[PDB]
Amino acid sequence: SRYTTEFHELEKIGSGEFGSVFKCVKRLDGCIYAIKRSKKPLAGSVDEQNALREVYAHAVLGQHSHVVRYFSAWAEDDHMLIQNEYCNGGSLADAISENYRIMSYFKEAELKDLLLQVGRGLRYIHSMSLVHMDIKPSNIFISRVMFKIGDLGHVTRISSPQVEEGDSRFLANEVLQENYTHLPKADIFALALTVVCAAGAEPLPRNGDQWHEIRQGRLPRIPQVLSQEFTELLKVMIHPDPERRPSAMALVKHSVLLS
Ligand SMILES: C=CCn1c(=O)c2cnc(Nc3ccc(N4CCN(C)CC4)cc3)nc2n1-c1cccc([C@H](C)O)n1
Ligand SMILES: [Cl-]
Repeated sequence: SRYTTEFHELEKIGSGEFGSVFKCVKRLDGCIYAIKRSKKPLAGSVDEQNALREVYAHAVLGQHSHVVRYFSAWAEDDHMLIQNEYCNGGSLADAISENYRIMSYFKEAELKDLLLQVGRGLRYIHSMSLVHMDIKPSNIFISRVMFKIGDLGHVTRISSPQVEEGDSRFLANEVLQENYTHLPKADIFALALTVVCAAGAEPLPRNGDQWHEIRQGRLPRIPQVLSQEFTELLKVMIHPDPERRPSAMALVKHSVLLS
């Protein structure tokens, strides 16, 4: 087995319908990697589509400091294995949970740094004519601080996109409406709600009234003291008109975030 041969398994760091992820050290180089191991999807299935979106995302993107680096992918014993960068900080989602417990927080300065850094990653993805389509805390990973976009299984072309809808909680209305003429702006919407989660918002709605209230352009209630100017920024990032939301490039060059 290549997996056993090339790597020694240290720790299971994730599990779910995606299978399992393991912290592994690669024998040859002594470095740490996160390796996803899953059953090879049934041919013709959503799972196979998602897996192909991921393979061909790596084929296009190469390497960037706000994107989780992809190293290799193979199949064996009817399983597939994906070897990625190990981000020693876990996901933003884990860090938010930890904050909700110890009890610490992301204040304004930290939130702005998160917006900029993930924004840089988006900027790069979009310039390669791709969109991520599943931005959320559990898909943002931390190295220690560097924030990096991972989990590329929903990535698709700005056109023609094969749209597998992301998490309903972070999903823009126009995507739900089968309008895919400005998909980059859906990544922007999701990022803003991602930053709102980091700022300590209650769990985001999956549907019903408050869900629609957000797509009407209204920020979920936050628990802390944010500037009117940072607020306005997040507000326009979920503007019902995706053309009014800033592009990634407009985002990374904004006075509020700069530095
Ligand atoms: C390879 C697949 C995707 N993936 C990365 O690319 C990737 C990069 N870095 C890391 N670092 C990392 C993550 C979690 C932890 N924990 C340590 C303590 N635990 C009890 C809690 C968690 C420590 C370090 N994890 C990553 N991936 C990963 C890990 C888990 C679950 C999922 C799902 C698919 O979203 N993905
Ligand atoms: Cl666009």
